[PDB]
Amino acid sequence: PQSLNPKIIIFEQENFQGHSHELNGPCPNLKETGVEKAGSVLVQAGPWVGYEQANCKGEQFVFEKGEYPRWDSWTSSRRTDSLSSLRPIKVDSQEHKIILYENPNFTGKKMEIIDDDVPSFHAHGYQEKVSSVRVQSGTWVGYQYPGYRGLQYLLEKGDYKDSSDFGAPHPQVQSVRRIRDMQWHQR
Amino acid sequence: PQSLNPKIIIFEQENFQGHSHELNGPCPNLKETGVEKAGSVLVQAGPWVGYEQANCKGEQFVFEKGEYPRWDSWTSSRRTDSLSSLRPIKVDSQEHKIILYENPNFTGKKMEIIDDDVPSFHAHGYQEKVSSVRVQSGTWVGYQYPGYRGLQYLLEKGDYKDSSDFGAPHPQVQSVRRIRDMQWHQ
Amino acid sequence: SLNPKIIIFEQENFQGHSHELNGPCPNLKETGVEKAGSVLVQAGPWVGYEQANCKGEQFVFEKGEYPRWDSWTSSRRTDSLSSLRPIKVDSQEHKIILYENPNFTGKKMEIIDDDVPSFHAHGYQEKVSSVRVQSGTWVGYQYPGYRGLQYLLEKGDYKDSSDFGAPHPQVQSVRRIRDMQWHQ
Amino acid sequence: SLNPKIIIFEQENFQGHSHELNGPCPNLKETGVEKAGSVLVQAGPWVGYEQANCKGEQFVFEKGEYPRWDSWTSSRRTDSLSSLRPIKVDSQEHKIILYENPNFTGKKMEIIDDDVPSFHAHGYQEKVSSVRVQSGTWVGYQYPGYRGLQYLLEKGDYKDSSDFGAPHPQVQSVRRIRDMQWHQ
Repeated sequence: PQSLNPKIIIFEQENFQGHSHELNGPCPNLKETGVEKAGSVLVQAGPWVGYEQANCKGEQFVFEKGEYPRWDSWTSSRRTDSLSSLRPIKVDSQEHKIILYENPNFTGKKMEIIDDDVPSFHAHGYQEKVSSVRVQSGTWVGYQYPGYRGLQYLLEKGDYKDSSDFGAPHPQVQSVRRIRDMQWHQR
Repeated sequence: PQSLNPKIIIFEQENFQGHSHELNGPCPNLKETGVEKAGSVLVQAGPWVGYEQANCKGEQFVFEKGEYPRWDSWTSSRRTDSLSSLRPIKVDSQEHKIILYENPNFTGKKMEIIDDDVPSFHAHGYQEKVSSVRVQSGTWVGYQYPGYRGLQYLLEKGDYKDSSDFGAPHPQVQSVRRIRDMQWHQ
Repeated sequence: SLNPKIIIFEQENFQGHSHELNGPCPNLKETGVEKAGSVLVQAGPWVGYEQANCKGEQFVFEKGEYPRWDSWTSSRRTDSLSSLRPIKVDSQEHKIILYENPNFTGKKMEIIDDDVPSFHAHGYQEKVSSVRVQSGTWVGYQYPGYRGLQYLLEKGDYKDSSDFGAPHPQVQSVRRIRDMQWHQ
Repeated sequence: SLNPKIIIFEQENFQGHSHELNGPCPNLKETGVEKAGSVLVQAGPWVGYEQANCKGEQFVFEKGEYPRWDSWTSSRRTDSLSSLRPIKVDSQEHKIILYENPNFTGKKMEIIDDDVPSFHAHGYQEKVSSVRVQSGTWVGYQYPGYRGLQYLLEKGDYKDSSDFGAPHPQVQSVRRIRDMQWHQ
């Protein structure tokens, strides 16, 4: 699997100086938990939203992975230099993803494809066989040879534990394209 | 017009001659149709996937809107010219959509945004105040000024029937950008 | 109007005496607006600088309203706006235009950047008798989903479907060749 | 300069005496392979033709394995492959390259067409000392989320952070300017 946690470090002074407080979840008053004023901020896993006042109140500031070495780096209109609450953001991402694997059962070298078509696997990382596919979203056709030639393999949302599962007489797939358009409305 | 059902016609002979059969839903046997051997195919609403053997098993051919005048046109790797079952493909495609409204409670002029950041609402014609916002999907950041300058309003899925709802002192939003990435999991 | 247009005001919220520029201004003292209070951009984008002759802190203005000096300085190192100019944006496409009748007559399809697996799905069910590739490298195919005969279509003009190697004038799909692993 | 290379083999599945090609060959008779059974492309793409001197049915080969005659021709009334040439592809894409050290040296970052709100999120936590803008109009920013000092980056070279107006060599986000409203 993967369970990476949100990870923001708020320092006491500007330029990553003084006492560091690592936070991994929502914090409705940062004064109460130790750090009373936050001088810099380092996001290692976000994004995060800061707010002006405790209890997710007032001016919002959005933190993404990177260094925020002063107060003014996160806040234009400076009602305050302060930062009272924080919470991780939890994004909605409807990006069409397919992930193709070297070995059966979702093992070995992989290639993730997001939204785009791929007329040549060799022109990416991948010169290996393709033995399993996870379609996390979208509708794809895989093909044996590059530029969408040879046998067609329709890949729709689901797991494909072995190459036979998606119709392959052997585990060879060198190009993929996404099916984007339907000419009729569904339920 | 605009179709409410897939539309594929299969012909007995090549170049769209002979007895046609119009399918508008799955067919696990194409012998039933009286078009036992399809010689051509015309997709009017698709896409469709045909199969080599009945009940959707064997070699696959994805047919998209257009003319397929001969058996060869759809099976490059000509192990067979058989075509024994056809079914519509149920195409999964999600978007990320936000809609921002001139006047409170989801009324007045409205600007839809899909997937893309928008650094100038003025450049999308929209010069009006933004009083209410409906976020369908995706995670957005509205700004007061163009080029993602000024006060930030995080706009997540659901409804904001006034501008005070998304933390605005006045109903002014002039740029919006999607947040695409996360580095953490539930 | 084919005109870059930025109006600076002397005061905030678009009050006081306006000076409307329609081209570069390397010193804003030779306007009637010593320091700019607010800015409005009707055609852009523009870039301002903190000191004269496009020197110092840079601020990029896009079409819209900037009702205060701090609405455009992320850094308040300065409020000063001492030079402006329009930004001529470099924006390139790949364009191919296919045509129903020979010699670039009849109903036409303009493709830009994107592959097009079904010509019928775009509203074009006509024959393709001539092609004019303006930029990019494309492959047209007889049938949808890049099926059938291939015709490499490169920059330049194809007055008859025989000039791109078609036996009859049928194309129902195009893709762009995007990547090259060699260089000269 | 990387160099175009395709290998044609005398039999299927990359068996038999192989031949490397590195430029236009108008007749594979002067190939000790008088017919090819398979084809591997390492640097492409290549367009091949049914007859000598680049005539008849066209076939576009991209990087990868083509283990039989039928892997590259859809409608066969010929299995022959009698001429090859590289394709010079025209990719008018918007590209910017940001380097760790001055004069275009150290760990680098290429951005094509798309904006980048967080450099850290692309695994670039290094300083940015020099910048090469091949095509497009870009604004670089000190902080993530198009915040801090703005640096307008247009077509050309920046051998040092000082050149694009940076007091210190920190860039943590880029966006591309796409739209203009003047001289169309």
